Amino acid sequence: MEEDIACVKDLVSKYLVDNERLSRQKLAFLVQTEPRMLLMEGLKLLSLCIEVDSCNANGCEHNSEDKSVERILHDHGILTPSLCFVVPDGYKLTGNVLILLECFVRSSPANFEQKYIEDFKKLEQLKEDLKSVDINLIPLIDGRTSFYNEQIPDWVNDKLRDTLFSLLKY
Ligand SMILES: [Mg+2]
Ligand SMILES: [Mg+2]
Repeated sequence: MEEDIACVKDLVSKYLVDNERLSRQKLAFLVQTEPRMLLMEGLKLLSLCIEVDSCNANGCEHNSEDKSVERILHDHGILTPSLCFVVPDGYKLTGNVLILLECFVRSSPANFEQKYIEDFKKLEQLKEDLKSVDINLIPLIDGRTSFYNEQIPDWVNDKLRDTLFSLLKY
């Protein structure tokens, strides 16, 4: 067990990052001593890895500060009307074109389909209001079927997950 905890911490500690958000999430994981907390913070780390991958792949800034769409636009210099409250995973403003990105994982096709529609509708509900201030929205929905990512190798991903779940048991 102490050996297993040392293993997953060794695996994660070697994951090199370039931003305060992923750095902070590593710290959150590496200080935990209780299995449920190690599991929760480890799984949260993998989820952030997926967001960062999705942002990189789609040319978006990662929304690491949980900005709403109003804040995203304001930070760029743009005033908004009243909007539904939406905190996307990534964004990019190029001229008057705003990309908003949401990513998720669903391993079952029916669930994938439903979640895809839910996330699409969450962003689409912004379109008309954004158009009223001459912003054209492109909603990007990056649905995945797994937690495999380009941030850590798949074998590390599996080993980390397998070992964290095994710690809940003793
Ligand atoms: Mg999010
Ligand atoms: Mg998401």
